[PDB]
Amino acid sequence: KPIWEQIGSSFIQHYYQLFDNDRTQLGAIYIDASCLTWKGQQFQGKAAIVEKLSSLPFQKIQHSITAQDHQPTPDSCIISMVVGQLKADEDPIMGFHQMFLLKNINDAWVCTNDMFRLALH
Amino acid sequence: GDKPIWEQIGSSFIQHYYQLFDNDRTQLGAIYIDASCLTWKGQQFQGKAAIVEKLSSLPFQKIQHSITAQDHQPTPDSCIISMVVGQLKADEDPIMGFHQMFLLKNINDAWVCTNDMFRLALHNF
Repeated sequence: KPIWEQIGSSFIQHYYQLFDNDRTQLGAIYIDASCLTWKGQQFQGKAAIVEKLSSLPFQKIQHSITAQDHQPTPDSCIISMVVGQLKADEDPIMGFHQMFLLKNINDAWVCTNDMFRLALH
Repeated sequence: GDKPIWEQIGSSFIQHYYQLFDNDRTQLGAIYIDASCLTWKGQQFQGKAAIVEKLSSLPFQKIQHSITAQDHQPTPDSCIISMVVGQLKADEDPIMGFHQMFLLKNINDAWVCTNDMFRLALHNF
């Protein structure tokens, strides 16, 4: 696999492992100026992003990725796009779409931009 | 002052791209540059000439997109990143869900698309 698929695939394995197990620890993949759009509502900066994701109303969540597409940009970033399915607690399975913009800051890949949408029935 | 500039540019880019896509997709070469990158259902196409040939060769005669949702953000290096969720109707095929992402960059006083990723939502049978 090309270098950008290796980085992107590891990033999304780290993100969803953290999301499904301890989502108060999700601050480690974001920077202070990160931006999150969650179902059309924009959450700006690390502190707002971590607060929003830690406060979601489910106890147990599990994601499964159906397809994951990765690309390098001209200015050294990686774009990762995921389609999947998730299950929160006892609610029915829902499809989702998520997109990540990754940037190498201080020798590590972090997420600067994050967009999430549920698929609608 | 109301709508941020990246929402303004993103939204009008989206509208222009899908107008061009649904009416004559051989005119789609104006929004890409030579360093542009397209991933169309998991297959990566590098460069303007290879992107335009792939999009001109799709086997549909009539295509219509309809946007359900469009989300736009500024990136740290001054680019605009957009995420689109919608539905498409090609010919007499069943309506399919899609997702698309566009990364825009201002080159020569014009917003061009450097990175484009498309994927169809499959029906779970």
